[PDB]
Amino acid sequence: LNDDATFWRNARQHLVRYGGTFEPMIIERAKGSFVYDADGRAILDFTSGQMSAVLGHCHPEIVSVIGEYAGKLDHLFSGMLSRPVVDLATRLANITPPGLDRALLLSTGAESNEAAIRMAKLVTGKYEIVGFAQSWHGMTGAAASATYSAGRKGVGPAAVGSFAIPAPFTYRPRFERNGAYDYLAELDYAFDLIDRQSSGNLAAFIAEPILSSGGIIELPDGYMAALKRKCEARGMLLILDEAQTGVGRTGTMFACQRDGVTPDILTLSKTLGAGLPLAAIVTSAAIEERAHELGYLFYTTHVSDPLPAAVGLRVLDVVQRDGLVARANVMGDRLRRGLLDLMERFDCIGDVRGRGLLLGVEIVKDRRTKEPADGLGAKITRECMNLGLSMNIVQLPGMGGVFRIAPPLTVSEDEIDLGLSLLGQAIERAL
Amino acid sequence: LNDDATFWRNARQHLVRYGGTFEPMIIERAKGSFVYDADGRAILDFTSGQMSAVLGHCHPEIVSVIGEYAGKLDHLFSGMLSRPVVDLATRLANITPPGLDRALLLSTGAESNEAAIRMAKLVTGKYEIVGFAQSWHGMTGAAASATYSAGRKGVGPAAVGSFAIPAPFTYRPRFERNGAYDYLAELDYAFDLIDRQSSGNLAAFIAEPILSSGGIIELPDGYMAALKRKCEARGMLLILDEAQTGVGRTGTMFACQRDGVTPDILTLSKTLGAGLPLAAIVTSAAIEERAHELGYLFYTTHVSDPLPAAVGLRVLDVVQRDGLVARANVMGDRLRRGLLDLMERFDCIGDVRGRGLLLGVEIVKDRRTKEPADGLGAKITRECMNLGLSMNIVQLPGMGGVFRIAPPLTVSEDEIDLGLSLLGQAIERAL
Amino acid sequence: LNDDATFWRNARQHLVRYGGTFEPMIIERAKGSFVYDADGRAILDFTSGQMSAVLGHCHPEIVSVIGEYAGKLDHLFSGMLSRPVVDLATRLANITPPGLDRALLLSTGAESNEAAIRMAKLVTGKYEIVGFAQSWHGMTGAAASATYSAGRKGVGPAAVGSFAIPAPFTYRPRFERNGAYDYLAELDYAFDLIDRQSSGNLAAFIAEPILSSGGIIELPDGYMAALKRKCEARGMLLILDEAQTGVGRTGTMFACQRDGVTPDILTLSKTLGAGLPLAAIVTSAAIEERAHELGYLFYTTHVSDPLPAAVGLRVLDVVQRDGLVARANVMGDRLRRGLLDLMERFDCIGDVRGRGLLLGVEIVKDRRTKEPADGLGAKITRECMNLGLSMNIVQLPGMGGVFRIAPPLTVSEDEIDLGLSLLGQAIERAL
Amino acid sequence: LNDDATFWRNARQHLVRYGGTFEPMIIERAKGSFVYDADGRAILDFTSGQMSAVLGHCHPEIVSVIGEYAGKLDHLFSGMLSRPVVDLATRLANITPPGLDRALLLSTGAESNEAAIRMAKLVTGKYEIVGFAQSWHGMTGAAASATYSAGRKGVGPAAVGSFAIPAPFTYRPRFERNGAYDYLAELDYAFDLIDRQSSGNLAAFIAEPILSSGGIIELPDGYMAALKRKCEARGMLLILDEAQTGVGRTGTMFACQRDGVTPDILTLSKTLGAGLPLAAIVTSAAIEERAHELGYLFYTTHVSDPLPAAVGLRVLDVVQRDGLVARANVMGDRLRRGLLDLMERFDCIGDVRGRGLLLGVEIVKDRRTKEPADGLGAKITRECMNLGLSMNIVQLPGMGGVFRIAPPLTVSEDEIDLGLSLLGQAIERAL
Ligand SMILES: Cc1ncc(COP(=O)(O)O)c(CN[C@@H]2CONC2=O)c1O
Ligand SMILES: Cc1ncc(COP(=O)(O)O)c(CN[C@@H]2CONC2=O)c1O
Ligand SMILES: Cc1ncc(COP(=O)(O)O)c(CN[C@@H]2CONC2=O)c1O
Ligand SMILES: Cc1ncc(COP(=O)(O)O)c(CN[C@@H]2CONC2=O)c1O
Ligand SMILES: [K+]
Ligand SMILES: [K+]
Ligand SMILES: [K+]
Ligand SMILES: [K+]
Ligand code: NA
Ligand code: NA
Ligand code: NA
Ligand code: NA
Repeated sequence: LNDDATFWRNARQHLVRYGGTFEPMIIERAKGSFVYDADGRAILDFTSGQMSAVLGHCHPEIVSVIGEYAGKLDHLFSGMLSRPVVDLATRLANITPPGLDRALLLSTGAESNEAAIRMAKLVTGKYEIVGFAQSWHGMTGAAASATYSAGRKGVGPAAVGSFAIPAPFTYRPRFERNGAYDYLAELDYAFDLIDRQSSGNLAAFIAEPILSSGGIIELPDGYMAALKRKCEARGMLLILDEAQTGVGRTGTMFACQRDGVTPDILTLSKTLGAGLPLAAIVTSAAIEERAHELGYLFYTTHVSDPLPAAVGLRVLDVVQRDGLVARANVMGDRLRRGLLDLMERFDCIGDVRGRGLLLGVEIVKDRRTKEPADGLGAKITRECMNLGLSMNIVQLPGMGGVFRIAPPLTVSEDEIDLGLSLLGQAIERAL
Repeated sequence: LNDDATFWRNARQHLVRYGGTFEPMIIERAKGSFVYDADGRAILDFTSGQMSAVLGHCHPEIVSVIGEYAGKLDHLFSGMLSRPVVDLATRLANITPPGLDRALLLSTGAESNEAAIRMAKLVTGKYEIVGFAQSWHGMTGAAASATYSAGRKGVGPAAVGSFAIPAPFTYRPRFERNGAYDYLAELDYAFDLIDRQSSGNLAAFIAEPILSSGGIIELPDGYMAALKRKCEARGMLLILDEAQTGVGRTGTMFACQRDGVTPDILTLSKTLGAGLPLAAIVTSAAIEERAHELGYLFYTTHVSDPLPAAVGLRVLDVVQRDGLVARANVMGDRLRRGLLDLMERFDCIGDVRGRGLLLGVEIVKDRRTKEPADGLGAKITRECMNLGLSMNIVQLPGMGGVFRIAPPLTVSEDEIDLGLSLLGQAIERAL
Repeated sequence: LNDDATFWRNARQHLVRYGGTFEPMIIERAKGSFVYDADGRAILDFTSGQMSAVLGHCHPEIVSVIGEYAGKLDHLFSGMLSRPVVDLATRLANITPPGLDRALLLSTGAESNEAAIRMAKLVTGKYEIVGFAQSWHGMTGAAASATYSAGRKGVGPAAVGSFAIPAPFTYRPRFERNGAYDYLAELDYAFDLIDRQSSGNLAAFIAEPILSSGGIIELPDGYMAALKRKCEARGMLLILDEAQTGVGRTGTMFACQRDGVTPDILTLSKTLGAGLPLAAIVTSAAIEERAHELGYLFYTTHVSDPLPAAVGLRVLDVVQRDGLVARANVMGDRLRRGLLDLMERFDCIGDVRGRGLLLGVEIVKDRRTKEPADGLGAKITRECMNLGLSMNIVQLPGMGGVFRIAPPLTVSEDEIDLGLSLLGQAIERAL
Repeated sequence: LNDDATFWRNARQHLVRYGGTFEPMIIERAKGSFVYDADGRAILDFTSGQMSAVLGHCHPEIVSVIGEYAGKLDHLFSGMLSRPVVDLATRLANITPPGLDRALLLSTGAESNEAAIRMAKLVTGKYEIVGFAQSWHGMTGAAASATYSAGRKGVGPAAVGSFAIPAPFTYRPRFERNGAYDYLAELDYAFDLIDRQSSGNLAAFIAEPILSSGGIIELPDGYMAALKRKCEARGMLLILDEAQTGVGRTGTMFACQRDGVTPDILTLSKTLGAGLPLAAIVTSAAIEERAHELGYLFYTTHVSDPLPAAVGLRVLDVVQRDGLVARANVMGDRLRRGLLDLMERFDCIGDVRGRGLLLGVEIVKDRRTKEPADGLGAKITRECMNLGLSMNIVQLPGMGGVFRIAPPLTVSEDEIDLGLSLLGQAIERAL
């Protein structure tokens, strides 16, 4: 049982609490789209862990390369190159759009964003960073300074030159023009304010293509192209954080491919490592050269370490070989339709949005007031668990509670259906 | 050969340069105290990679737990606990001094420092951080802001409330009292200045027990106890960064044990993961409770991930079981004596310092002027390599060039001797 | 003549240039609503100098108290009180609304704002300051940090915690709700963004009731009451900068009286000293007491100096006795109507706004496009001068050029007419 | 009497407290070296008010020009030049050393420092400012950020890039070299630390030649020349704040003349206006030209106002004509010798320092421990007052209490003697 009192005692005595509450179970094993508790109960992992296990848990191919490298080439002095690093860097150049040529292989999402923001600052000689008021880029310094969805209070001033603009949110619009939600006009208005505040040191804009922690907010048609122009005009770089969207989850290899807008710096992390700590930034040859002339530095312990790099390469291979990007569209379609059916059945479902296998379900009291459904979101999440389905709700100011759904790209039709099943039961049990 | 032109071509075209130069070889395999190039030449790893491979490369026991977990419990939603996490946290509490009870398991050294600085700020309601002018804590925001040995120029303002004090450096003293280098008086003097600058928001002092990047600078007798008192008097926390010193390298499990001064927050990383990305912060139950009441947040993708945690546990086990801490003293003694013999043979060796298996050799032009030996340091390093020994020299302002020597705790007497051999040959070949 | 080459030579060799260009004349004397050049030509002062000479130049009553005090009580140690200081402080308490009790007598507008912002910060324990994107509060540190109409570039980062929100501008609206410019909804929207950026340290909002440098922008009906509520809800103080509006210019003693919204801190300067350097902050007894308990400090050389204080008292007396506040309405009406007649005559006049004797005329190319009239504004200003009328145009981004009209409260009907005359002639001569 | 209860009642009800306590008397008139209370008691002003009345109170010549201008040319639009402004600017160029050519005429000391720091920042493209840990430059933003003797707590973060170094203090030395207080070596040591902290944006060093608020600390022989070299080497400007030292008080027109080291920017204030608000910055033609090309802005209400400028000119005239600079030396000698005699009489006098008519007397418990005499300083100050002598003691950390003595340059031999008399009586009455 999940009740080993030695276990729970040690947890209470020796663990630092870092956000949320701990699930009241002991996870013993994981395989595919499932995690198993101490009683052997299988829990369908609809969030791919912390939205990373793109190939599900313990993917045989992944298990193999990890073995293969643990015993042959593990960690090295950061000045020493090896094959997996060069291969992964090369691969990354080949599959990202034209204009992205050179990669830096790191360990975590925050780190990747830090490395990108530092390069932007160096190459521009400037320091001001603009992000979305509902963003999430990480817990470390610069990354947290550009993170507005949470964590800004009680921990001292943020980095100097931090600005946020509102993110385009079609579900709950706030900027109208001619009895119309004009999100491009909103963008124009936001920028005018920045311009007036800036000290003349705008360095970069950092953005997620789909705000995940912010509540599955997809940047609408033509927004990105518009943003990139605002940047170009100001001599700013555009940094695209594809930690959650990259590596086939939205139905394209990279979300940026959908819009055809290529960023100056692209960052990747969660999905790329598929559960293991591996991250990266990819930039153009011109930007890298200048950063280099300027003495760019981002020297860490695990930068260019062979093992993680070998893992990343394998992940790319399987995704490509097994056409998991296409699969994301097919299963996403199936999942999306199911969600829409639930919304037909239940008034508490106010919206279903997202793309491919990155979907969001917004819980509301009134599908007209779109009044946020406080508490409902949480019992639902609770019943899901009992029902055997791991869900994750994000709750932000002035919005309804949002379920972030992101199953493995290797998820099955049957699994999708089970999840749909369990979710329906949880909602009716919760009302 | 190391000359695969496809390889070097891809490296040049697709890699972001991040500090230094790339070694002109292709590392294909690694085992024990050695790395092997493409021609199969064995290079003795006197830096344990990037000072992390405590058990050398590809340690069978490590290879096994990694296999064991890759296929059984890999990565999880951050709210889900598992056995390796609770076991590692518990172990960490049991082997660190009394006053360190609760752990947070992360991925990198910088992250660990960020998590610690954020907790300090939260719990004190303050934001100013003091470090050593020769420190190195990481590349991300807060960590870099507290890093003064390098990286402060051309990348915008540092975090608000950043201060540094000089580190006690016996080899090249600068503060005398009564014809005596009074490093405690220096400490007093440094603090008075801080006090005068502070806005009344001193939150913490962050320090390495032995400044590694700063040039193997060991805090002298009674310094630490003195520092901790300066902190206590100011209501500041003392954060000890044991990324390089922790886990038996100095001859004690933790450097802080030698002085008997226990920090409020202890951070670990490199050695703990033994090449893999795993890091941690350990704090007292009182500090954790308050951070918790205050809503502390440090939620990342890989926090509490089972695989790395399982690796960390194994590393602790082997170190303990094979008495590798004691071994550090025995081999360190042997290595130290060899270095002293070289210094007898060569005038260019100005100092040999450090502890256990974290040693430093300062290259000088004149062992009286102690004039820094520019360039000499670099040919030596160069010949070492040709000779088949991987060394690392750090060069800081107003100091001679320093070789940072840190072989695996599992290093052999024969290996130590080979290294001593190769080093002697490299010096005579270089003069 | 205005051409003394010794004069112009010395000006060029020994004067620091600090903004704008120097008028090509030598002002020798001033009296009433006029300044006189070296040829004796009289220039009608429609800006009361730098918008300060409320009683016109060289007001006999002012000339007398200045004599009276220069020879009897001039400057003192800042711990020494005297009658004019206590009398002026008392008077200020008696004529400002209930809730404003205690005054601090300083020298300049910027200083007054600094003293107010410092008190706000002290009493709240916070540091973030919000202002209008088109504001003007001064050239010194905090004041400049809260100044967004100009001066933010090329001089380093601004104060930490600086935010701006757009000012309500009816002439050129940008926020619509239901085909309507909803400036209260804009206010709500602005604040939501602040809230998301804030580190949880909102200390105060600083505002001008009528943005003078920003282009004579009057806060519309119900705005202020709304702003004060946003502040109250956030535990922020509202600081009202009445440097240009205070002391009867808008037709009320204080602009804040019109709206019936009383600020936590009121600052005054230009008009209060009537050309001489005198400024002040007035706050409630509760705020002063706490600032005091908290050790508030604002100790300068001329704080509480008797001479300026005696001047300020006299100015208040004459304004009251000669009913100059009412006069401001009567002459303002006359001036406003004249301006409206010109706008009938000339398409280039796009708007006439303001209150009492603080009026603005916005020059436009097309009274529909409301396209800004670049250059036109400047010849007009130029011809005015030749015609013998001193005007001042402020030109801000995305707005037409604006003439800031503010004659002395003692201005005559005839003078108003002359100005109207000269202005009409200048416009036709300039097109 | 000084007891008008209406007066004291109004003071209590309507005055903001801003530091210290109010003297329990009502000052009614002032003339020469004396101030008179309500009972007509004459108080000898040994601090020239707030160290400004260089020509004593109500100087007939000053009274006259003030009359002369109040009635003829008072205040003007800031773009309008007049004779007093050009004359004063020209005069300032002629009497300051070669290299100081162009002046900016403002109102207060803080403002003058702000204008100088802003110019330094503009012209260097940098933002970091270094000052002395015991400095005093003003209460506004930048000025306060560079002020370390007091006021840094409880009012939010300081300006970004603020650093302090210890000031050379011969009375209580803390940096020895070869059993010697080597203040140049201290300077070297201080700078090394700065260099290590700097983000590579050192803009200027701001300093008082004699730290007045800091406790009458004179920069020792060769210090300044040394400082200026540290600046030059770093591409930093040296800003000299001569608010208390300028205009003949130290026995030279400007303190900087004594050392023969000319600053890049010189600021003046208190003494220049002789009780009235007038201040200035003087810089070289090269610096002004570049600031100008760069768009320097410092546009205030009273910049270039004729009245104050006319006052400043008169003050310069009298000082020169009546050889008040020489007088400062003669009377200073007399005052200094008297102080030394007291120190012979009383063990509580630990030091007498300063220059010309800017002298300091440090009160100590033990003339060996040099233990600070807490409380003694205050009764002495108290008895002085009763005795009829206005003194001012500054009390800083780790120092004895200091009397800042600065009588009018027009002080008489008899007055000096009276002061010496009263001071002796106060000390014996206080022990
Ligand atoms: C003492 C210390 N703390 C923290 C860190 C940061 O660790 P990460 O780089 O994994 O975040 C380092 C890095 N060590 C440097 C980094 O590279 N080589 C070194 O000697 C370090 O030496
Ligand atoms: C878009 C995005 N970027 C960067 C990061 C930072 O990654 P690390 O935590 O590995 O540094 C996150 C984290 N994801 C959050 C973190 O936890 N859950 C999330 O949804 C993220 O969502
Ligand atoms: C050296 C110096 N510089 C600048 C200033 C600022 O002048 P303002 O106060 O006029 O802006 C002061 C103030 N002198 C302090 C202030 O009060 N008493 C003193 O001894 C000063 O001593
Ligand atoms: C609203 C307001 N507040 C404060 C100030 C600062 O006053 P000082 O310049 O005296 O410090 C100004 C300056 N007025 C500007 C400054 O010059 N012309 C103007 O219209 C102002 O308009
Ligand atoms: K590495
Ligand atoms: K996790
Ligand atoms: K005063
Ligand atoms: K003026
Ligand atoms: Na590409
Ligand atoms: Na412990
Ligand atoms: Na009142
Ligand atoms: Na000169």
